[PDB]
Amino acid sequence: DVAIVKEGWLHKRGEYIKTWRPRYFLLKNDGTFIGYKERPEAPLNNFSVAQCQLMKTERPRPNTFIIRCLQWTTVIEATFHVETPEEREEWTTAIQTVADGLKKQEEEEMDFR
Repeated sequence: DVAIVKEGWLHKRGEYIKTWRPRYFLLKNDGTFIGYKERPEAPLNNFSVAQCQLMKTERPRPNTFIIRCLQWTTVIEATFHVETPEEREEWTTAIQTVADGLKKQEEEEMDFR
């Protein structure tokens, strides 16, 4: 029963270039977070938000949020900008709710085996 939770345009900072480009992202309730060059082609970005930490910053762009994940030895970061703080709150709340549901599932599978 995997379904889209939230979708929309985000300004994503490149991990390589560090410039900002618009990407159309869809978040699903299983943690899938997929980003396209055009509103729906293979996606340009594809990663799970399970076990992510969300951070907010105002520099260099206001209304920035960062999704940070620790996987083996690597830190994955994804940096996004939206035009208003309200939109940032909408995205970070949606991502956090999905991540929290996945964490509950993880606890039910891993605790007291």
